[PDB]
Amino acid sequence: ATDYVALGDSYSSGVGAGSYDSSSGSCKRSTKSYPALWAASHTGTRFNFTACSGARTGDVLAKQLTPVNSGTDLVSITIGGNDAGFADTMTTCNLQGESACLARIAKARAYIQQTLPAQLDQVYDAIDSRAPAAQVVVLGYPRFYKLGGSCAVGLSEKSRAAINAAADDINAVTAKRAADHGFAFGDVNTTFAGHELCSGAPWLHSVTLPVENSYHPTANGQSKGYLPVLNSAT
Repeated sequence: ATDYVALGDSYSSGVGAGSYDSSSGSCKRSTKSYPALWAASHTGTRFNFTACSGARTGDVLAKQLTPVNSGTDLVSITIGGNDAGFADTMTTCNLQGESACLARIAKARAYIQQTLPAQLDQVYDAIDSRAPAAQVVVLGYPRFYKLGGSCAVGLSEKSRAAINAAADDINAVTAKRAADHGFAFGDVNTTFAGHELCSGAPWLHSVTLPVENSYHPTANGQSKGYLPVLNSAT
């Protein structure tokens, strides 16, 4: 292949997919994450994996862009969820009930729609400058829930739908920002459809243990949800 930098948050590092690289520390970079799977299946990949659990756009700027340079051939990224406080939102939703959940989501969605686009530009501008020849793939987040059926979970239908809408919002904002820098956008709903929570075939962890894994892709989610989307953009 060649010089692949994989940036982003826990959906890119692979929190929830297991088999973590011990040196990544709290970044929780999984060898079963889509970037690690990509590198392991493309011969000769110089794989710079800087994605990190908990990362915001600011963390990408401060800690992750170091190996991004004129030599970079491929950049992947998921980022923006933590900026919008998704982890915090999910936690609140599963503890404080529907009203608090809906309020927290609304606040997150306001962030996504209003505040996030410029922060994405911050990151994408950096990629523009440092790695002008790199093919850049921005991957979205999956809608977390399949709606319409009975589902054995604590979040109400309303809460599920609201969280889905947040995903829809962030994916819309991100696809347009990505395209605005000439980056590819990888919509992971193309693969996660039929594999949301409540789908009967989840490729996401529900609210689970260890706590950090909740709402993140399973190993199957990384290998067949995220990775095929990266591969589709090559």
